[PDB]
Amino acid sequence: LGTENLYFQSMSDLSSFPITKRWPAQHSDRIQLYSLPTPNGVKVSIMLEETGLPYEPHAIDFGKDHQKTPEFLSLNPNGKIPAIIDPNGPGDKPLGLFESGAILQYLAEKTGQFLPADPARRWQTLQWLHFQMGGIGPMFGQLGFFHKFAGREYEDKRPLQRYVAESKRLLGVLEARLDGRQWIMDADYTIADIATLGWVRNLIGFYGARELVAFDELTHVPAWLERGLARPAVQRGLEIPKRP
Amino acid sequence: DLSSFPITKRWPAQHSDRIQLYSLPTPNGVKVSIMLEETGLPYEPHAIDFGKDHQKTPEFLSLNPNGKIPAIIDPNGPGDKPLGLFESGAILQYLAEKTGQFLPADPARRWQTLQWLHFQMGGIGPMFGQLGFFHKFAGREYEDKRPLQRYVAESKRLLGVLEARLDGRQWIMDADYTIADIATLGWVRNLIGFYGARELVAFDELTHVPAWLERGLARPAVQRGLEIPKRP
Ligand SMILES: N[C@@H](CCC(=O)N[C@@H](CS)C(=O)NCC(=O)O)C(=O)O
Ligand SMILES: N[C@@H](CCC(=O)N[C@@H](CS)C(=O)NCC(=O)O)C(=O)O
Repeated sequence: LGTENLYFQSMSDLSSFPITKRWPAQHSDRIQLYSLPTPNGVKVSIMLEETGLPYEPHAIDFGKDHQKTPEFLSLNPNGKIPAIIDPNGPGDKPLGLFESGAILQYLAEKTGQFLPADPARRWQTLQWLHFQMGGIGPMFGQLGFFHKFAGREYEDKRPLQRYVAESKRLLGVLEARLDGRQWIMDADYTIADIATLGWVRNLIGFYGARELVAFDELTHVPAWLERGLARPAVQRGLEIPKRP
Repeated sequence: DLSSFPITKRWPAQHSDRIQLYSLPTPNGVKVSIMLEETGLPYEPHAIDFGKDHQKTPEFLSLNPNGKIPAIIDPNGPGDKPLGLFESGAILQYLAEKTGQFLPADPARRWQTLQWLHFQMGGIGPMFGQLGFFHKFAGREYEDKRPLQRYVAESKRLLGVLEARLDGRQWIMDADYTIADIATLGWVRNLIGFYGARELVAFDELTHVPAWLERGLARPAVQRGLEIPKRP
């Protein structure tokens, strides 16, 4: 039975995941994070920092098309960051996950942190998560393409006007929700805030759209953003992994 | 005791002991109607007339302040109290929990199913919808087609991810039909039907996504849910 015990150990380390051939794990007993500090990547590094889970971060170099490599694609077939491998997954077996949304939900369940205990407020929290994932992320990103990236050279500005109006409309929904609340779920800081902070920060910072979306006419979203940014875990998460 | 929910002032419940669905048979609305049909849960659907801006009334906004469909109220929510929910994704997860169905048994496979859910919610829906805007709706009038070309390319790329995933699988999660399939089928149907983009995205060059769609559309609950509620 020496062979059989080696077999059971093999299913608990990470050599069965082909991504590790390109980004080797130094700490096979820690969550492997494959990411960049983009608005989507930082959701997960922030969550990991807020939970105190040990992890090992790996920058994925998009300049070299490393997200298009067979090794990266074996974990996320969509070719995007973030992705993780949790060696201590359900049933003490390693689990790979892509999609920031699935990962945030996974880490909140794993740790019993950043999701209300109350069943109704838990469901409510997931609506706001889904709101960021289907609305905020994709729409702010389209604004970015037409304002900051290659879409900015297109002469017809109606696309740009469309994503500016939708980004402002989304911010207005946040603004009514944060009127009289500390966090999206009131006194509880949750994966809904962790999903959303980076995108708002990015919109008014890197994207250079602060005036474009009339951000400084808002009251409640700016104060909420300031609250999130004062959290040490947010400050840490925002710069992990270092850019390659 | 739904009286506390102001939406019922504009869309009264004839059956306050049943889930109230506020929706339209759009690619996002059909996710929830299909789920409800697949589960067999009693519910009472209400068409929300966008032609009359009804989704921007105080009554609708009290349930979804984002002013979109679908939305539900379950009178027999957690703690035998009513729960309002918006977002098709959150509703699918809630209904899967309510019924113990359309998620895999295995916890690892459950989290994997939620990946494909989120890939749909963050990728398929928003991108296919932008293609809709520039090919089917008002954006079709813009002479310069670079925006359209962008969303055609992204939608094809998304279909390419599904095509590789479905290669040798019956459903997205292998032998398990789940909320991942329920979330995605309507968007793919709509893309090649109502949006008129079947040739634009080179759909008939694919093998696995077309086969998967046919298997989904052969299900009676999908056929029922695709047309509920009836358009106002
Ligand atoms: N939807 C995914 C990631 C989506 C996404 O677009 N991520 C970006 C960075 S913010 C990326 O990987 N971009 C690379 C590419 O599009 O090739 C999530 O929320 O986890
Ligand atoms: N992320 C949402 C999106 C819902 C959505 O965009 N719904 C459309 C129908 S496909 C709508 O209600 N539009 C209303 C409006 O644009 O005001 C979900 O999946 O539920």
